[PDB]
Amino acid sequence: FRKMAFPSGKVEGCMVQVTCGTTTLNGLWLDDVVYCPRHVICTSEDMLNPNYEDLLIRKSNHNFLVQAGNVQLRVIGHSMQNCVLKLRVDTANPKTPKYKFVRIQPGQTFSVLACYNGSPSGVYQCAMRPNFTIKGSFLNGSCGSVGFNIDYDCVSFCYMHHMELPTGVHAGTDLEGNFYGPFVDRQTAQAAGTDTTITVNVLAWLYAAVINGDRWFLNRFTTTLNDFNLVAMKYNYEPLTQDHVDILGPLSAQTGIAVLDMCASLKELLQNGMNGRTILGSALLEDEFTPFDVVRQCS
Amino acid sequence: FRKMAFPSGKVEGCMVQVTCGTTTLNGLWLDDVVYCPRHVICTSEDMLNPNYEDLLIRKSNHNFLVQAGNVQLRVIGHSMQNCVLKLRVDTANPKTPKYKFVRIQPGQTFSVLACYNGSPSGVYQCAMRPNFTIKGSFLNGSCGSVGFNIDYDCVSFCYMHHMELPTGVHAGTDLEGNFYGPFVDRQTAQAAGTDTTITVNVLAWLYAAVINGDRWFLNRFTTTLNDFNLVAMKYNYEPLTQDHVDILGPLSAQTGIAVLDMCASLKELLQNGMNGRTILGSALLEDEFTPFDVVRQCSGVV
Ligand SMILES: CC(C)(C)[C@H](NC(=O)C(F)(F)F)C(=O)N1C[C@H]2[C@@H]([C@H]1C(=O)N[C@H](C=N)C[C@@H]1CCNC1=O)C2(C)C
Ligand SMILES: CC(C)(C)[C@H](NC(=O)C(F)(F)F)C(=O)N1C[C@H]2[C@@H]([C@H]1C(=O)N[C@H](C=N)C[C@@H]1CCNC1=O)C2(C)C
Repeated sequence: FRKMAFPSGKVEGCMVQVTCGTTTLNGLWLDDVVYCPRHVICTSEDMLNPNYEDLLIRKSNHNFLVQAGNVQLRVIGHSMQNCVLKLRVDTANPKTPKYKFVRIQPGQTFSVLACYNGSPSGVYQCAMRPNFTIKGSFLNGSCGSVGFNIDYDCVSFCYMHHMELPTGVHAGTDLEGNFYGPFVDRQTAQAAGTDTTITVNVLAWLYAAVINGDRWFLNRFTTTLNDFNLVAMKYNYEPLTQDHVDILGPLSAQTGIAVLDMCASLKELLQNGMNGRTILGSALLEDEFTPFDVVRQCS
Repeated sequence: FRKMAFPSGKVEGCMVQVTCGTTTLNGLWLDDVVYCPRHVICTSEDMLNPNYEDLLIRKSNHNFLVQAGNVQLRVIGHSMQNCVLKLRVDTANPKTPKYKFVRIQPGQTFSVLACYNGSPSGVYQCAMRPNFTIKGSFLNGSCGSVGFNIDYDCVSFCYMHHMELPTGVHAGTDLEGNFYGPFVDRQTAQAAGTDTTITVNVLAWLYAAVINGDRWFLNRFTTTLNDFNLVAMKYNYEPLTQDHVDILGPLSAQTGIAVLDMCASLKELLQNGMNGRTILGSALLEDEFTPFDVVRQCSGVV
């Protein structure tokens, strides 16, 4: 049972390089617009305390160098939408897929295509954490890499990468330029809210463990939804709603384990610990598989 | 530190579907040849005990339905090479990347593009285990999905998927049709052998830890390679080869920790355990990152 990303090719054909001065990062080229993080306009010194509207008014179209592979795209217009810059170019991208911009909910997952200098580097799956950070793998020059999901050849872009917090987690925006979380695109010490664990995802993953034949954590105890939620809150787990119970329906029907029965197992896991044992090869309870991710891989 | 697959676009453009009878699986379309598992020619009853040479004699070019999407590619020739079928088609794939076929060693990792009906579905990173299985995610119809690495726009194909063993792990061939491990493409009682831990990759993981400042496990001991190999096997760890010592060269140089010093550090971990501390925030020693994977992730390769 593996974390599985979507095939990245439809996104690869959209990645370009954007340079302003000596600051270079990635952009997303859809039709005749390139989307990229607005801090491309900052000198490394500007990033310490930027006034973006002031910085942007001092730029012309010619200050932006957009490279698609070896070919330069002429910038014929620019505007800022929140923390994203939209560069109108003189060429429409022939590989533009059917796409949508979506803002995802905490606990949902997406694939990241990490890129450097407009060139794709690697692909992996992330979840939007409850504190609105992601546990990614990004280095210098990765900004403008995007997160996405793919549904019947439609790419739903949900994340553009902007920054790494001192704890090593990552923060970014939707494609309208609005940050996930209480962060700002300024080079200054920033911390996230205390994180919490995505309960419905842990349950989905326990169902995956049972499907794959691992049942040592199961029990005969029972719990009500409210009593489970009291324990979840005590252990910094997110509340489980009735909608989550409904969403876990198919996995519950497939394994014959009632949702509240799996909740009772999780409650004892939180209260007893894992006694050094593992589940699906993991020494910790995994919360980055949604119920959808689990069904898509088991079914 | 996380499992990063290669971008899959160059491989997606090569995936087709191959049907013989009612059996559909995936094929790899490079230039004017489609490569696929030979059991596409079997009926469900055939797979229980197939004679591939005679079953292939009873097939002709016009028995093979090869489709890119729903577009049929006319088959103009067929041959069998080990457990792969090679179907010559009348159209050269314009999306063919620069490519090589390679046979990998246990411990080496690769990206898998899981496909169904010729349509790519997902991508993930896999390590070839010492017992010649991969811990993959493959459902019905996944056969012919491929594994690959990339280096500077050259795709090295190393795996084609054929089967699932009862423990849930997966087995297949190189692109010349030779199985990894003792497996055969027959629906017969087969089982994965006992597995071992990939020592060279654990060591790479230890170097990755050191690079990030997590180095409590660096001890004052060293060892010889032969002494280490003999002890590691008592802990179900693979012995190191000379090639393993050399592939750890770059990480040894970057950290200044000699390979045999790191072997001595790992030996102490095996002999005394962790003692309730973690490495890279884990109580388990990870063995599915190669030394190249560590450098690839810590650098910005393409
Ligand atoms: C870690 C760094 C301290 C230097 C800083 N972080 C914080 O200032 C914080 F603490 F507020 F997060 C930070 O990320 N940036 C500083 C400057 C941009 C951003 C930045 O360099 N983005 C990179 C885009 N190519 C991706 C980074 C590089 C390392 N890994 C990544 O993911 C902006 C906020 C404008
Ligand atoms: C698990 C199955 C019992 C049915 C059987 N296994 C064993 O007979 C073993 F136990 F010996 F391995 C087995 O896999 N096959 C039987 C028959 C081919 C192969 C097969 O169906 N391949 C599928 C290709 N599309 C991929 C499979 C589907 C499930 N998950 C996968 O990956 C061949 C060996 C010729």
